[PDB]
Amino acid sequence: TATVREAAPQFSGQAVVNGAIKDINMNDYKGKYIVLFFYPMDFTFVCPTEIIAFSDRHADFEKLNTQVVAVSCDSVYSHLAWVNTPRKKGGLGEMHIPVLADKSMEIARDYGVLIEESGIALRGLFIIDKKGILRHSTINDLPVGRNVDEALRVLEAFQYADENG
Amino acid sequence: TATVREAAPQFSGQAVVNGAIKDINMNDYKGKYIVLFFYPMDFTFVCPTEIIAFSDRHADFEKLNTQVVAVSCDSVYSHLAWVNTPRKKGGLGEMHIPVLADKSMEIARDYGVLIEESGIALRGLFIIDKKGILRHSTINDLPVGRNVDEALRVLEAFQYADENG
Amino acid sequence: TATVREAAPQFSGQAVVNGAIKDINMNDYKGKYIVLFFYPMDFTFVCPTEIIAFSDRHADFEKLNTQVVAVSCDSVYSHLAWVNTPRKKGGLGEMHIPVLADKSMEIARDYGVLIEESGIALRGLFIIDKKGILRHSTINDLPVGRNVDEALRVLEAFQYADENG
Amino acid sequence: TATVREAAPQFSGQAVVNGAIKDINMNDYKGKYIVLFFYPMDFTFVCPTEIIAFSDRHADFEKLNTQVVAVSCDSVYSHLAWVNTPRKKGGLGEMHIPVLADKSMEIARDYGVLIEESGIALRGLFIIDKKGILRHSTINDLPVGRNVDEALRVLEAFQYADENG
Amino acid sequence: TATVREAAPQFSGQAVVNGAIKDINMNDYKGKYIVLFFYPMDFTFVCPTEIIAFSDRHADFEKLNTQVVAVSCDSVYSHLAWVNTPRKKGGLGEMHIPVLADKSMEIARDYGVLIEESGIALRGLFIIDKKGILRHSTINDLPVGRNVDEALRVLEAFQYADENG
Amino acid sequence: TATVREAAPQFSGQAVVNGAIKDINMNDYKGKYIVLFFYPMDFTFVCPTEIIAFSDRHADFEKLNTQVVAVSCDSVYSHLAWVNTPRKKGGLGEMHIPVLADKSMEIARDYGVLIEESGIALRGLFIIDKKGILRHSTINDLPVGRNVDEALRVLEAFQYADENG
Amino acid sequence: TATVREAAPQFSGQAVVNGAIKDINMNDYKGKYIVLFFYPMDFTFVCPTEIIAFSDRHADFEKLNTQVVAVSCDSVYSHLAWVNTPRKKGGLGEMHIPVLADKSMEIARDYGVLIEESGIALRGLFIIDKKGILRHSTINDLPVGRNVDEALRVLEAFQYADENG
Amino acid sequence: TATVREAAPQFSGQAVVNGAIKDINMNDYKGKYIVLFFYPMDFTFVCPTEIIAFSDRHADFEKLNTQVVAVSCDSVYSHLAWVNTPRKKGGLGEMHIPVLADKSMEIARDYGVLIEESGIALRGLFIIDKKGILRHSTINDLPVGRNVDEALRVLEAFQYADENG
Amino acid sequence: TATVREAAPQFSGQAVVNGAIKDINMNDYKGKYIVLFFYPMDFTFVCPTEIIAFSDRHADFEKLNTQVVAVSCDSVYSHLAWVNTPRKKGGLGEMHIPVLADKSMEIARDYGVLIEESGIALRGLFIIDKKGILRHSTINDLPVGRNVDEALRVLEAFQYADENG
Amino acid sequence: TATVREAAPQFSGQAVVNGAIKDINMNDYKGKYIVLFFYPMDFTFVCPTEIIAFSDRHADFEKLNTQVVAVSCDSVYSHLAWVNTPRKKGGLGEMHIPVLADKSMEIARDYGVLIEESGIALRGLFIIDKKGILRHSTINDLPVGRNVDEALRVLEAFQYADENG
Repeated sequence: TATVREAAPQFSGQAVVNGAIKDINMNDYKGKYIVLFFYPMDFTFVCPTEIIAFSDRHADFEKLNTQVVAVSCDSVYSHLAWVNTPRKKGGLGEMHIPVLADKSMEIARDYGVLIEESGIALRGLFIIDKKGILRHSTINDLPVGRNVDEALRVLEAFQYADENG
Repeated sequence: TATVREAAPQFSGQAVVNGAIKDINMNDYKGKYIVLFFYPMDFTFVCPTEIIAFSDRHADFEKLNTQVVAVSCDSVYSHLAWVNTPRKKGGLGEMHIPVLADKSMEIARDYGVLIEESGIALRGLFIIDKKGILRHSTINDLPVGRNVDEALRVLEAFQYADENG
Repeated sequence: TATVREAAPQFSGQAVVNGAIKDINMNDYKGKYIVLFFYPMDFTFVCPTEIIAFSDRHADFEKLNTQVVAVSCDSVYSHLAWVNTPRKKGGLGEMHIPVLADKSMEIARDYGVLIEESGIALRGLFIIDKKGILRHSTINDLPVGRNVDEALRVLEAFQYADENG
Repeated sequence: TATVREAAPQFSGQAVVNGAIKDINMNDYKGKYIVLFFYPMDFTFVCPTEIIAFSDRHADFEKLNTQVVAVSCDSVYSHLAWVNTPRKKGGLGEMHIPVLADKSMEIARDYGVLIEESGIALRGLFIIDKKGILRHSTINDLPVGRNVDEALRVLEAFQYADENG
Repeated sequence: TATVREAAPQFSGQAVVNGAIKDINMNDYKGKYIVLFFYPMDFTFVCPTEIIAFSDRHADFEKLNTQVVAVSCDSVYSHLAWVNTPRKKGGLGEMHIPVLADKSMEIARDYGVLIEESGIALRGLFIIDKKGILRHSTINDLPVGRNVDEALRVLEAFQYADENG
Repeated sequence: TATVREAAPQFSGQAVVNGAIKDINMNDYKGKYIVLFFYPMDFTFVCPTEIIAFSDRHADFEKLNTQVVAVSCDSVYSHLAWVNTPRKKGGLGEMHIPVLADKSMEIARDYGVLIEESGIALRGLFIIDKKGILRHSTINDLPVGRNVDEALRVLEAFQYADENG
Repeated sequence: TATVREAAPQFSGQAVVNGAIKDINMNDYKGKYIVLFFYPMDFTFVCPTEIIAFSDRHADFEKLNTQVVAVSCDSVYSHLAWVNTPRKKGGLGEMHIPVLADKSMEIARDYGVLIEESGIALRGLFIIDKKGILRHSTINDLPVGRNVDEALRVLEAFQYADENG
Repeated sequence: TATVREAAPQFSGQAVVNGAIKDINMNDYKGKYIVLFFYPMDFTFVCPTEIIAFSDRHADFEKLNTQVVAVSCDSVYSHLAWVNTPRKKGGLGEMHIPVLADKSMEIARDYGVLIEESGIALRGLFIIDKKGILRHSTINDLPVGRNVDEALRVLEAFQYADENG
Repeated sequence: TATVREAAPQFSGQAVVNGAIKDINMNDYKGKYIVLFFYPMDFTFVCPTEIIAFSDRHADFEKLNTQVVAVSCDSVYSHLAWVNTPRKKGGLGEMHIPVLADKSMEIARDYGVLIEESGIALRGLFIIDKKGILRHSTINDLPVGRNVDEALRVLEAFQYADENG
Repeated sequence: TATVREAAPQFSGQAVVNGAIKDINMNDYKGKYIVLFFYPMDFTFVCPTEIIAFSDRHADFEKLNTQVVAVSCDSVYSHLAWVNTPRKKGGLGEMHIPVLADKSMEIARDYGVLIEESGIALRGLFIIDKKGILRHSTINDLPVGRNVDEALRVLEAFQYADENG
């Protein structure tokens, strides 16, 4: 699937950036670290705390030369639907990262986070080096959400270590 | 996959009946004809004409001892989301049939309507005999929607022919 | 066999057009939609209602830039025999579409309508795009016959959607 | 397929005896020699000389304790159709042998006379011993028809040799 | 083995023509119909009625542009031995056709008449077209011998049909 | 290897607890969450910051009903050697967790963190549920070390979610 | 095939003893050494020197508790034919050993003397122990015939060595 | 292995000619018949009667343009040892043929005389034509030794038949 | 083959003990260490220094509860021959260990010392524990012979370590 | 693995020479005999007697044109750690040979001394010829250590025999 010290698998699909469908490849973010951020499904009963917590902290990822690509196995019309759902109605509201649609579940399968029996992704966070290789693989089972200071600490750290050692 | 004169493959999953998730098996509708009605994806830019046209005409399927199970490869939270979307906002509104969630795309694969490259279903309509065997297989490519008088004519006809000959 | 969104399989054989054998390939109707119309066998005890209902309505298919190719797994001598059988004797009479003979059952096998145990075709209707790809697949089990207004509605619709969207 | 000195393969299907469909198995003629007589297809432009020449000489096969089962790869409705076609119109007329319908082409395949490319049978004549084993295999290519005095000579001969030696 | 409508397999071996060994290939008789005539073995207790009946009627095969090649699975020394055996001592006497020795049983295996358990040939008669393809396949089990008027009727018939139709 | 939502693979080997070799199985910690903590190799030139940071914070893992099992692919004599190396000499000093020796590299292979070319483990942290299934999989490439507040946050969280939801 | 120090393969077939067909198995000569004596074919142009030289010296094999079974790949009717051919006409005349017919060439194949391309046997002589195992294997290519004093010397010798050592 | 009518397998190894090791290939004796003479092993308790009987009669093989190559599966030091053992001490004494050492048992395996369970050769005598093909294969089981007048008779005979016929 | 820490393969064959053939199995020396001592071949031009150096020092192996089994791939008649060769003639003379004959080269193959191309053994020394497992594997290429004080040192050492540790 | 008379497998890895990591290939010592000296693991409770006994006697290996490469399956940081451990604390102290780190256990696997279940090497000593082929293979099970006078005797001996014979 997606070994850490090997090359990250390619992702490509219709994302939602700034309220519209953009059909984004991984190669659009060449020269950047990638933070590939799988959340399980759209429109959930729980409040989308971690993806709003990444979209609000998107400046901290623009400063570290990286792009957070939030992936789900849902179709891009549902992504565009709950980005356009107001945040007080359980929706996202303002969303400032590519909400990538892995409707064929090829990206979630290649990153080992696909729950094949239920067709959704594990709560996953993958930090791809700007050489294209994976470097970090935080995979949570469906309850526990990811944290943004954890991703920023590891992200940077990879930045400082790729600079010096 | 799903040959006509052979037995229909089983479907089982979390549907949306009357505004909530019901976790419906095919065996819930034993003794009925099944009209398994694949629409491609949720929240589309086109108005959902054919599924509203089946949900409004659900009495014509209750009279012919059959159940229309509208399937999509989307998750049940998106189904519950756009059933609960008001109909003037491009949504469904009142939905009076099981909106079955084939999120693992196992039902759409078994019925040969799965578009594996894009993870959605072909516009499909399958009439399963109440012996469990398939009898009718109307599969459209993604533009052309199904009609309800066509399904009622074929449905009945199968009813009259299973009665007499 | 014959997937919808894929390319339609080629058909080629001795048909009956206007009372004689013509040895017709699919490529004779390039640039047209094809309505490949499987009826099960010749000389049946039931009256041939659906094939007479397509042959009488052949102008409605000439207007929509399509050709209805009625196929059976019977040999072309039986096709020529019951086209030449008068219509009051249970026969066809005037027949204004290619009555294609799939005696080797290669066309009915490639279109998934061959009942291999009995050597006949399912009641099938397939609408091939004039790019050669299939678009529509109406397969009935042997009782219920096809309707012509259904085929005209779907046919057109494919016409309007291939024009605009 | 059907070796001579081995056991003849079983045949079973809907025949036409005395103007109706009878659904005849090989086991109906246990204790008799079988003369399994493949003619290629129904309603041919040539006059059906050999099958009328066997049906008129059916008493010579009733006297030698054998049954001539005329087989074609056509369906039983075409068989019933051209038995009921008057003999001056190129048809059979009176037909006094089982006109067996091998529409699935399983009998013609098991007897090695199936022309798989065209779906018809070779002009074949097979004399099965009343032990069920084959004894004689006259296979003609499609021009040259079988003769009845040849079949009677070989038939008998098998009769005299199975009696004495 | 030797299908009718396909090409006949090649035969080549030491025959006995006019009292001596000639080492005859099939290609020696190019441009002729071949009547390949398997008799089971030499020096049998029964009188060799059918091979004397072909050798005496060899003019009727020279007139129809064909060559009767009598084959057995015996060696050419036994063939030369019982051609040279006088006819009143159970032998052949005058023999006016190639008595081909299939001692390796390669010709009888390729023509499907080899009885592999006993190493002899079935009583077989095969009419090869002068295009080299088989056209006729009369195979008898070991009791019943072939007739010469049957072979002449079928032979001719193939001649008239290859001329006209 | 070690999928998250599946069962964690078993680990068993000679660890170093409190300055001696204990030969510890996974089943010794049944009824606890496991925090399986791969560090790459012993005696490294970098200061062992993360394993001292887990051993000093071992009370925070004893309070959350879990056991941190620090694994390396080094032998237990090297583990006992650099636990017994004083901390000012680049060593561990006080070590309050099982320093498990995966010298056969079977535990690191089963947890997907084995770098097979160099025989060491990726910087990995795996949180096994006390049902024995994996729940969390933090894998770093060799530069970036793990953090203890991250493991405590995720650990707990799994604790609160396994309690309630 | 037939290794020496292993068990001899079984032979069984229609032989010619004293002027008639006897259908002889190997088990008829249990408790005897067997001298299985392949000569190539019947009715040869060369005088049958070695088989007459064994049949005239048959008393020397009856005295050493052995049976010479002369085998050829010819049929038993040819064997009976040239045993009954007078010796001045190139034939055998008096023949005092089983002239075994290996017409299916199963005995010559099992004894490795079958020339598969020409269907005859190598000039072979095999001495089977009365335990059933082979002990001696003299195989000549087709020119050079076997000698009887050689077979008697080896035969005996096997007799004296099986007695003492 | 070593079929008679096929080509003899090559032999090559360290022989003993005239009291020393010579490393002899089969190609050293091109243009000669070869008499490849396997004896089982060296230094046996029985007196080496047959190999002394060939070495003393070596002039009778030099006159017939052949070379007797005595082979054993023993090493060339044992061959040189019991050629140099005096003949009254159970040894060979004067040895006038190549005593070939098949210590790897490749020559005895290729000539089918290797007893694989005990690593020795069967008492074998093989006459290779000077075209390189085998012609004669006398294989004895371990008791009965070969005779020299038998080998000379067969040898010659092959000589006279290769001259004339 | 023969791994050290695994079980030693069984050896069994005709040895030479005290001037005669004894047919010795490995199980004859159960409860002893085995020193399996491969020397390459018999009667070599070099003086047999190492095997005489083991046979003269056999008391030092009787004292350490072990048995030195000198193996070669030569037959037991050559072993008996050069044990009976006087020592001033390049022979062994007094030989006080089992000179085991691995003529089938099954023992040398199982102990990995067989040189398969030349059929001899590598100069090998294997110390089997009296549990039957191998413990020591000294394999030399053909020049350099084994030493007896080396084998005694390692042997003992295994003795002291199997006693204590 | 590593056969004696075949070519030695290549070794390459980070060694410890004179207190630092050198990343040494086998090709660094081309033109020398190699003494590849596997000891099982680092920091053992037993005193490292054999590796100190080789490092102190390194002049005796520099004089015989050979290099002793002490290998273990431990990582090079542990090797550098216990070379730098003082010898009175159970460590090595002065170490005058390449302490090669086979952390991936590829060298110990290729030399057949890897104990795969425990990930350590057997006590092994391998003398590679300066042609690169192996010549000597002393493998001990884990108790019994190697001796230096044994290695020097065999080493030389290989030296004298590669000079003369």
